Amino acid sequence: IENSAIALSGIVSVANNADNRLEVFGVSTDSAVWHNWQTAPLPNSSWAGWNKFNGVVTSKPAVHRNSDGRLEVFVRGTDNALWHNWQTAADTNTWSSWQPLYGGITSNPEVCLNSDGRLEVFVRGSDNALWHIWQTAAHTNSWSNWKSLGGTLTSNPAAHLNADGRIEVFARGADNALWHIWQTAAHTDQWSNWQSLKSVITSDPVVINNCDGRLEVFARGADSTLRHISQIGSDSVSWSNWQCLDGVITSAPAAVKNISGQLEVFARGADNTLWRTWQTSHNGPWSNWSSFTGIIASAPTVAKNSDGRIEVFVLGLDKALWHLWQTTSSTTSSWTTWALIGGITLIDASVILE
Amino acid sequence: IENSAIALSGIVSVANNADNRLEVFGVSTDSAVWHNWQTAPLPNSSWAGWNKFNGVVTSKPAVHRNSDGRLEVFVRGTDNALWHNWQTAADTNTWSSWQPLYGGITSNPEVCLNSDGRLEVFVRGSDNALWHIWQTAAHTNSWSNWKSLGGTLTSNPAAHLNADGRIEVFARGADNALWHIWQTAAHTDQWSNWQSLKSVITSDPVVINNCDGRLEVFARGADSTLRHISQIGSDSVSWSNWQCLDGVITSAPAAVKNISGQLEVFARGADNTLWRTWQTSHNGPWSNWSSFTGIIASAPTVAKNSDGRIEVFVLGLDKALWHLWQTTSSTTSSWTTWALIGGITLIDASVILE
Amino acid sequence: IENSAIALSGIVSVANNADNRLEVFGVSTDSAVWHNWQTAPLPNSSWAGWNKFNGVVTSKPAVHRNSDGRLEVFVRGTDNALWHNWQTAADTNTWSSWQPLYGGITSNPEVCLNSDGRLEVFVRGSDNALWHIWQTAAHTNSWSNWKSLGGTLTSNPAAHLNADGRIEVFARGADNALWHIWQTAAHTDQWSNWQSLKSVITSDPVVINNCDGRLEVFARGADSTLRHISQIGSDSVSWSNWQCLDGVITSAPAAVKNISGQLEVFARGADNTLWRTWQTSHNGPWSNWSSFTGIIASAPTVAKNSDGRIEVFVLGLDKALWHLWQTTSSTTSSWTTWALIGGITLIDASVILE
Amino acid sequence: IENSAIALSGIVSVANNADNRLEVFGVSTDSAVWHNWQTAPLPNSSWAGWNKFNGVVTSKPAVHRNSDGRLEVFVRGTDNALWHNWQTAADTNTWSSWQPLYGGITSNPEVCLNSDGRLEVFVRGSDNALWHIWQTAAHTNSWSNWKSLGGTLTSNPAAHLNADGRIEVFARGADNALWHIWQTAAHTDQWSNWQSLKSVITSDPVVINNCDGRLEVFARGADSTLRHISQIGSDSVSWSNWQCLDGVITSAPAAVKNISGQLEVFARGADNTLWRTWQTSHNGPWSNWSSFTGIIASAPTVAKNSDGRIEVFVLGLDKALWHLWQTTSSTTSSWTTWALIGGITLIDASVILE
Ligand SMILES: C[C@@H]1O[C@H](O)[C@@H](O)[C@H](O)[C@@H]1O
Ligand SMILES: C[C@@H]1O[C@H](O)[C@@H](O)[C@H](O)[C@@H]1O
Ligand SMILES: C[C@@H]1O[C@H](O)[C@@H](O)[C@H](O)[C@@H]1O
Ligand SMILES: C[C@@H]1O[C@H](O)[C@@H](O)[C@H](O)[C@@H]1O
Ligand SMILES: C[C@@H]1O[C@H](O)[C@@H](O)[C@H](O)[C@@H]1O
Ligand SMILES: C[C@@H]1O[C@H](O)[C@@H](O)[C@H](O)[C@@H]1O
Ligand SMILES: C[C@@H]1O[C@H](O)[C@@H](O)[C@H](O)[C@@H]1O
Ligand SMILES: C[C@@H]1O[C@H](O)[C@@H](O)[C@H](O)[C@@H]1O
Ligand SMILES: C[C@@H]1O[C@H](O)[C@@H](O)[C@H](O)[C@@H]1O
Ligand SMILES: C[C@@H]1O[C@H](O)[C@@H](O)[C@H](O)[C@@H]1O
Ligand SMILES: C[C@@H]1O[C@H](O)[C@@H](O)[C@H](O)[C@@H]1O
Ligand SMILES: C[C@@H]1O[C@H](O)[C@@H](O)[C@H](O)[C@@H]1O
Repeated sequence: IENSAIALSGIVSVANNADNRLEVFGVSTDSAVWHNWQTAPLPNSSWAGWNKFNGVVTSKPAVHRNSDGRLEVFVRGTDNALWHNWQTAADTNTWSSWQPLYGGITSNPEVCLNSDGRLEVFVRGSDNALWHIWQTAAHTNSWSNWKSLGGTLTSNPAAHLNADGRIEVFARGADNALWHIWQTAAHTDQWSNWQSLKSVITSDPVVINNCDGRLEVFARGADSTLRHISQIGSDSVSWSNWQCLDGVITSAPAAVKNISGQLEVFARGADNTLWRTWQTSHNGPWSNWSSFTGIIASAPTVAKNSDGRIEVFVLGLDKALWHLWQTTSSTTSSWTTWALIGGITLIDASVILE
Repeated sequence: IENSAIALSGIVSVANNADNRLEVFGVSTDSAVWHNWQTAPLPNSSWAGWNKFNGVVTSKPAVHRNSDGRLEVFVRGTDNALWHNWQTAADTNTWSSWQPLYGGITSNPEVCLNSDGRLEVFVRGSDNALWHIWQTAAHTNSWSNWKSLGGTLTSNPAAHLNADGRIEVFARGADNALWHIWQTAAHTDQWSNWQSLKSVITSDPVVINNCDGRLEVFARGADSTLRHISQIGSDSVSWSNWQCLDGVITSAPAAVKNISGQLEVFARGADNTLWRTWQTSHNGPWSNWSSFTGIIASAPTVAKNSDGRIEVFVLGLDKALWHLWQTTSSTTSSWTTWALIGGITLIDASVILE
Repeated sequence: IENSAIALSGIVSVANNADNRLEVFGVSTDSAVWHNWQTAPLPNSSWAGWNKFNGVVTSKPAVHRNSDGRLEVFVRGTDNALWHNWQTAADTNTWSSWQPLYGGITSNPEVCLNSDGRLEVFVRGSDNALWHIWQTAAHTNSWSNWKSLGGTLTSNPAAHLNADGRIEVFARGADNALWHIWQTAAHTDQWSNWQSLKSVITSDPVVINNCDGRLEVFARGADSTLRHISQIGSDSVSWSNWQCLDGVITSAPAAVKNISGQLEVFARGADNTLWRTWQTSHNGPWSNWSSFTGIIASAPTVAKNSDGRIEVFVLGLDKALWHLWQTTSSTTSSWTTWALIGGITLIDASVILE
Repeated sequence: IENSAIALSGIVSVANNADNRLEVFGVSTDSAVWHNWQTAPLPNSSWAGWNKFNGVVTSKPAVHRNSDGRLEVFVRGTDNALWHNWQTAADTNTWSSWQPLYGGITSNPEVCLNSDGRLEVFVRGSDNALWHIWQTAAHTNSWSNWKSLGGTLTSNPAAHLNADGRIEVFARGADNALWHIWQTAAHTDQWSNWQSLKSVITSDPVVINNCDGRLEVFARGADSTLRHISQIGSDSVSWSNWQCLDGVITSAPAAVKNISGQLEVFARGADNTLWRTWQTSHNGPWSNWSSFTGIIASAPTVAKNSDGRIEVFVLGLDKALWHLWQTTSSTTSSWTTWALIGGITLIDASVILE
């Protein structure tokens, strides 16, 4: 592969409502965001049906739950600015409609919830730097001015909280390596300088926390295999060496922590089916990749239900949304086969970065 | 000690608001519930001042955050029934005032949030059985009728979610041993039979989840030392043997999981000071107890701030509330000395069980 | 129990030959040491038959393999001095007969192999202090003079190597607590002062190393339950708190590390049957005790065969030696039932310490 | 690199004597084996001086300690047959001189000690299959006839015991992948079929056991980085996926388990200096490679001293043997700088496999 490739992304963004019902957000052929939700917080639930938000959008939507349980969606508009819309009350299907946050956006938006309850949004700006904007009070439609964190980005940003409440942001840099920058005090506008984690990545970075607190980062490497790196101390400075796992993947990875505390990674494999690998013991070795039947046309998007069961969403060859899930709350559970969440077809609205 | 002793309890109940500010609830000499909160979600924050809820109460208050971020407090009233009051909006100091849930209550109330967003309350009833009542919709003032789970209780109940979303309830039985009962499917009114975990306990049980998912239970034993037992499988049936730790304790324990994923336990020690022990490695051996300066007159109540720092509340010999906290987000952090949260004096309103 | 009780000991000492065949040493009704060995290094092997060493002895024999593979046995003689005899070549049943090491001995002897290949023997002397004597060259019948390490002993000593090659010795002191003393440099006559590990023990201490390097010590406590303590650092100074396991035991424990690296403990239980407990995960919680059919009249002595399978020796009610073993090299293996190693009856020749 | 490359090997074979003194074996410019030993079992000991064994050899020597403590060396002779010579007594510098074992050898010999005390030798034969021969009684100069295990080898074989006593042998196959074959019962001539572990390796395999029992295998991969794979069950069939570590290495790796039970790997790095990586926690992530000053001309050979301290041997640019070691028995110890073990120069006598 080209060292500047960005692997295929997931086709929807997912969130858990305040009652843990899953709700998915995607872009249809009308260039509008449509959403659909479980009617009860279990993977075998029926889904409500696809519902449209009026308005044309020009990026993949990002969704996050506010600290008062209301979902809020962020998306680039036809004016290349940032727009958002929110549930007006937790677990209710009444939304505010799109409202402006301005700026000039050249990536998909990324959203993170600070540990003091304030949402914060990260984007690549018109100068290819990292910019951000935040709620000035928890779960309130009152936002800061736009501010730059500098750098040069060549991927979408990925943000995650450290165990001590400090946001850390990861992104590919101008040298195609993974860089990162972090708050030096929790939920405060005081940030480090940019630092390189060195390698070469060919996907957006994917970040998860392990049970020990520590962040782990997953990405596709230059040889098209999964690689990963982890924090080895109590700060954002001390990291392991990179490790790669054998097996060519053809999409971004998606990572999840199962209810036994072990990590699992899902990715589209070299044969265009869904592949899965899991840690066999704590911090442990990784299993050989296992394959699920069925050709898929996007990266997976992963979520967990109220009972811990993992559920995976993909685009099918018919350009509709399919999903499968674990049959039991159990690391060795069998899985269902792909089922259709029918009613619309989806397009990949991800911002083209070059 | 007597095998039917119940060790001294904590003097306040604490919760984190939606923005993670700590808020404490206690009973003053007027037999009313008073509360106080941090003005910002950090341990060195100033506190707002003690504010009264009108109404006379006859138990320790229990508090839990709803899935929409609103705090809700439960307490026994002068009529021996259950009463509750709630924040009318997340992170706001406007409350509903006490509203009735009826029933007949002979213990302190215990509250648990189901993984489908519904609060559920557990109490000992007038027949000494375990009774419960629940929200019929997530974060809504719409409640079920009272229902019995049977048994015979001689302690307050303690409830916790398993990793798969099933509530499990622990309580001392008529033989002074620890018993438990559990949902057999997550957030459903389908329950097991009562089963004994065998020993003899002389405090209320204290339950926490470890990073591996598994529940761990802590209690004082018949020889006045801390003992503990843990789940060793993926279900509620398979448990370890009990282990005891040397050192006489003179209150209920309080347990917390620090931001490195290790467990710590706090208790009033044999010299009436606060003692602390921590796991030195994963699942590991426990440290010798360490002592903090200062005589204390209750069990500790423990909480974590937005930046991970642990904070401990106790009754002082002056009958006021004192607290101390970690200076840094770090397992080996030093601690502050006791500081006063002045303005009222507190009484122990715990229901007397015999 | 009395705080100065010493629990019942094992009836034989066992060693692995250079080819890993098990060989057992015990004292018969003629007050002579007799031995018997496997004919091949597997638990289902036939045994050779009981063979006598000429000479009357007055303690339990201790056996250790030299660094050149020759077994060597140590025992107190009718003159209260230390005697030894050795295989004249590895894996051969030709022995030297008893030869004198003099001194005055008031405990059973304890033997440890230094990491420079020299045997070293620890005993309580006529002044109740700890004394020792060592080979001055590896696997050579050339010994030092007797030297005192001081202290006051009220149990037999137990010695074990730390991971860095320093011998550490454990023994009950005059206050019935567990004390210890250690080499400050590996395989050198340079020793620490005595230090207390505090509790009260009612058996000889039993010491094993875990996979992490660290020593763990097991003993019966004042309430007749198993207790244990472990090193938590890289030196001999830093230890955990003591923990107890529920369940009354009526003999010394015996500990072994199974081939998955987890610890298992065997002891005679409160019903006079053999009980077993194992660590369920690394450093983990301990299982409930499991019982084997059959009344036993000594503590267990445990060993491992060439294929990893655990084998347990006990005195039966007929005063003969019985054993059972794992059917497969596997932590969850089933076990055989007791089988007789017939031909002599055994007596407990342990030195009476008070 | 070429997929059929075999990376540069270590220049000496090392063993611990019965008293744990290190002794090294290498080939000098006269094509004879010379050896040198520590005079005391500590890394700062003086060495005795280089001593010659008479006889011309045509492979790297392999050395193993017998179960009676006597070292024994194996080497290919001028007739392409296998020869051996042994210490006539443990810890003594009197040797038997070279004695014939016949056969026809096309690799370096590899030696393994069965858990019943019998040495067993593995070689590639004249038909490129794996052949072996064994002692028919423990630590005795009585050997079996040569027997074939089949296969097709394109590297030297590497043998290691599983925790249950079964020998397992690893070697590169005709497809440049790593293959293996194993005893199906401990120390018995009953073997599995050959099975592939799949990848492509460009060094001999290096095998070590972890504390959990399980084997781990390290090799250089097709992209010249270190890769590794581990057993994930209790048998020889169940393995993890392969993982690679970033960093180009230019020699075979050498692995050792330090006294805290963690693995460390040493290799010549891309800048021709010695590099080291270690596991930061159990099973854990690996550290970034650290470099030692000094250009080296072979792979490292690693050993541990009687006090646990790691010591590393390499060929220097002057064609002599150099070594360095840890200053303390401690995972975070500093290291010495290279010191010369002077008196002869060494050649790489490894059999050229293509
Ligand atoms: C998402 C928003 O939808 C509106 O209808 C458009 O007019 C805005 O430019 C923006 O794209
Ligand atoms: C997000 C920011 O919006 C502003 O309007 C621009 O001037 C910046 O370059 C950046 O794109
Ligand atoms: C993953 C899905 O598998 C199914 O069999 C197909 O019918 C869909 O188009 C989709 O590709
Ligand atoms: C908490 C409630 O306060 C009210 O004022 C009382 O009248 C009720 O009985 C109840 O105790
Ligand atoms: C909580 C329950 O309230 C009801 O009114 C009573 O009849 C029950 O015994 C129980 O006390
Ligand atoms: C824990 C507290 O320590 C302080 O020194 C005392 O003044 C208080 O009364 C309280 O007992
Ligand atoms: C073990 C030794 O056996 C000999 O026969 C005795 O004469 C010695 O005193 C000693 O007891
Ligand atoms: C083992 C030692 O033997 C010597 O002969 C005695 O004088 C000492 O007290 C001690 O008993
Ligand atoms: C442990 C053994 O169990 C057997 O059944 C008995 O016959 C023996 O006497 C011995 O007590
Ligand atoms: C190692 C042996 O040395 C002897 O001197 C030679 O004659 C043999 O062929 C063999 O090489
Ligand atoms: C080691 C074996 O030696 C024998 O003499 C040969 O016939 C075989 O091919 C093999 O090389
Ligand atoms: C590793 C060694 O480092 C030293 O500085 C050099 O003098 C030697 O030749 C050798 O290369």
